[PDB]
Amino acid sequence: HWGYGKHNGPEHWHKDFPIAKGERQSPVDIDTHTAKYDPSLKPLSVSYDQATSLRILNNGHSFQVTFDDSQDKAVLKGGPLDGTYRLLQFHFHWGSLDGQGSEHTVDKKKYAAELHLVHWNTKYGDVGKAVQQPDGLAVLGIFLKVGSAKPGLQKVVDVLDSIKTEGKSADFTNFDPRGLLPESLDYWTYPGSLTTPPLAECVTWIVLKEPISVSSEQVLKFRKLNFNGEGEPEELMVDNWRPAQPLKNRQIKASFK
Ligand SMILES: [N]S(=O)(=O)[C][C][C]C123[B@@]45[B@@]67[C@@]89[B@]1%10B81%11B698B746B814B562B%10%1143
Ligand SMILES: [Zn+2]
Repeated sequence: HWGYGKHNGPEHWHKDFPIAKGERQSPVDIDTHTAKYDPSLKPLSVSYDQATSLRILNNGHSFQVTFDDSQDKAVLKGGPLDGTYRLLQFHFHWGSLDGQGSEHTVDKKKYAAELHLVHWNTKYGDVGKAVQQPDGLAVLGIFLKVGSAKPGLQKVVDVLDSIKTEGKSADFTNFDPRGLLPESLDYWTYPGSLTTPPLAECVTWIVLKEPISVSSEQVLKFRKLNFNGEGEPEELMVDNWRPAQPLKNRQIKASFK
């Protein structure tokens, strides 16, 4: 079973998932001087006013908040996308210390954490079909730096003690993901992959330029989670990030000058 440790981490994943060495893997370093401004890119449309959160879950690799994706209630459109993408879940990647934790990097800078909002293309009907398509998913990535608290994150932080170990879940209704977004929707975009197994090459990545700030207390609570199940030796859930992968033949485009 894959993980983030010495014997089962990112350098091992290609054995079970050979696409790990593919042509469009994620994350990548975003070299800001090389990314090209594309004036043909549209503003991103984020429509989360009718979002219906369901549950919060420790899945042994991260924690996730899951949404009702059975109707067009929380959707991503525009930007680099053709068509409509339904929000399924969000989750985070973070470090053992504030100088690492993000998956994407910016001019080799690592942020303390990275938020991923995962959406799937309604033209494929369900997420399982969407991951088999090159335009199946759109993941909105948001960097976290440590400073001032993010008020809209606190409701998440306060329930993490109830999902400490792998397999635990709780009710998590009425959570508004608009409270996790920065002011600007300026972004970089490129064609890539899931950053966890199965590493499928099905993602249009949209990475926001502006980070959100979270407090040291908020990120400390992330770091109290466990990779292990209850009853097994305690292993802190920290450093659950894949490093930057080769860009190969891809262009990163910027929505802004
Ligand atoms: N880190 S990341 O690339 O956002 C990880 C994706 C986590 C998931 B969970 B299940 C598999 B991969 B696809 B489905 B659903 B859909 B979502 B995406
Ligand atoms: Zn992720």
